[PDB]
Amino acid sequence: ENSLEIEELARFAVDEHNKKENALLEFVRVVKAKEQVVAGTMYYLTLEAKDGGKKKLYEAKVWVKPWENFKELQEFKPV
Repeated sequence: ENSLEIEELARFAVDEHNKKENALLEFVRVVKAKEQVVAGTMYYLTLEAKDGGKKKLYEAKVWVKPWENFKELQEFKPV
């Protein structure tokens, strides 16, 4: 259920960014996603989130190891 997983990872990206940078972006939706095999899976996401009420676009890179309870935000930045 790829798109179901993709949305979860995009929400995770926003949550992790918020926790890491003391921010409060509000996830809206995923708009682009690339899923690439590496050691584990690498996700290149484009998503919309609200920053103080204004919708903005962001790119995120998320690393997942599905054989264990592991997920990790590598990069998160405005488009």
